Amino acid sequence: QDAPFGTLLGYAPGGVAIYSSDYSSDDAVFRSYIDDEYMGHKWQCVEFARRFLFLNYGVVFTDVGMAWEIFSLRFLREVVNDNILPLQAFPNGSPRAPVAGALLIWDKGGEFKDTGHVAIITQLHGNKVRIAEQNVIHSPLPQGQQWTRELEMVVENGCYTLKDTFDDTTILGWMIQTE
Repeated sequence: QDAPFGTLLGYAPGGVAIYSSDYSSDDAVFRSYIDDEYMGHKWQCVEFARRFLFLNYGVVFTDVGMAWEIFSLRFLREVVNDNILPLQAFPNGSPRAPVAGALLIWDKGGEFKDTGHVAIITQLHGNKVRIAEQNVIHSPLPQGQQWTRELEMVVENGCYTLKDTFDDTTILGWMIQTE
């Protein structure tokens, strides 16, 4: 059962909290911050992804309007000294395999209407990946579970293709910190 807005559902690797974002049933009270640093809107997908990178990597990606736009970003900002770090996009089906901590971007469409979606890949397995995200799962996570969903990964002819749990969505690809 889905929990009320803002309920702690569990944690992503590194002790990064995941909260329910069920608004159903402009104010600054819905703005998430971590020590003067803006994380995002409570408690959407972008907010979680930015907070995750901030708490576990000390970096953030710029404040985008829609999650699918993240796939067009090309740098990450190191919060401690504002140094800029290169970020590259890898289309779903790319020979460049996903890695833990990578950003996974969805284009707008289906379940993710006009916003698209963003999640953090937390684990790599031979035929699947575990991901952590906000605004998809609103119910408490099982004890010890530090991921929200697992996606099938098809490794064929040197390529990696991720399949979503939803049937009407479209995955753009994953982002990695590199030149």
